[PDB]
Amino acid sequence: GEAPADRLKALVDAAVQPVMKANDIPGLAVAISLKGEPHYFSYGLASKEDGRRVTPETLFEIGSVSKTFTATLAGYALTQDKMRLDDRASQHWPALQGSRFDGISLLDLATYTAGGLPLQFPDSVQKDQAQIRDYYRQWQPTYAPGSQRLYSNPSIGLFGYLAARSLGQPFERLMEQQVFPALGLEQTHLDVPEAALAQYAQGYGKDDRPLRVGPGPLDAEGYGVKTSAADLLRFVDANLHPERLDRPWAQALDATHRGYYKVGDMTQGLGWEAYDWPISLKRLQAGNSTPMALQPHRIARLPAPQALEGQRLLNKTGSTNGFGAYVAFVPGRDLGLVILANRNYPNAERVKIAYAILSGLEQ
Ligand SMILES: *[B@@]([O])(O[C][C][O])C1=[C][C]=[C][C]=[C]1
Ligand SMILES: [Cl-]
Repeated sequence: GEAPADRLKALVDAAVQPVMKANDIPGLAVAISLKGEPHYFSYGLASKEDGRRVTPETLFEIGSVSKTFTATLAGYALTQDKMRLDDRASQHWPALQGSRFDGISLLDLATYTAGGLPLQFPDSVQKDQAQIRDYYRQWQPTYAPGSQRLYSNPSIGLFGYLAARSLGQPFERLMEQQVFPALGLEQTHLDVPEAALAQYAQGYGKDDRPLRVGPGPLDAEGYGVKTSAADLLRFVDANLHPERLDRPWAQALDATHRGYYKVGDMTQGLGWEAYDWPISLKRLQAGNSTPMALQPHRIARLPAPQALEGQRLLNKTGSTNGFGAYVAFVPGRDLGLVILANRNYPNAERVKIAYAILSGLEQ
């Protein structure tokens, strides 16, 4: 019958449309993996000015969802014995020898517990090897490594950069030549080809100023990925089924499904952040709130790494000045979703769309 497809469209429309109107989102793509099948729902405009509609192939900036790709490359380095999570950071970049990175682990960098590395590089640090070098050489922790989580692009960016160093190639090259092809991703880019630019959505800010992400230090590692809803769902499906990949990449994905500590309801993995499932919408919003991004929190370390599988929701938000993304999946239910928009709209609203969809699929 047509009832299931009609029901799914009705559910996704009912979840998405009021939130798009309420946050004046010009265009939004949803992709859902359900019972081993992909489903796409596209809304609105990729560009208000030329009238290009969103499709499942439209490219959006995914911001910090890029950190899950960065974690997958690090997973590869780790499970190939090129690095270990307890290595000191300076083991992998001689320029950092003699700095405070002699006493900071790769795990600390990956999980934002190095001791107060900030949300962003200061404006004074441009996309320049020497300026990035000099930034880290001069940095000092605010509190003991391993004690407080402070969400940080310089932190996990350095983790990614060191993972690439451990593999002997530039991060950007490894992603394009190895990681994206291993995951089967042909619509996923750090640097969108000229031939694909027609697919790149416009981003919109205050007063609808047009905003696409510019170059910045460790941009590739932290927030560099542009992808389509269809490709990002393929990446979600790889996370749901790492066993469908060749074993070296399966292991790499598995390494991003291990939790190291808790803050409140959230368990921190490499890239991914996990919750018990089910949990209330308000608790999931709290985990994805502004204070979780901007303020330090004392961690509760786990006695050993915890498998992030079964009845858990793994998620990540991502933002750039013009874009807002959210990905969530439930390993034990073989369920995944992607929500990509061309406005940076509040995380709570992203989570509200996802939760309405997940609730509807349950009920
Ligand atoms: B990233 O998009 O994280 C915010 C949404 O969780 C991000 C963080 C810091 C700098 C650039 C991008
Ligand atoms: Cl930054």
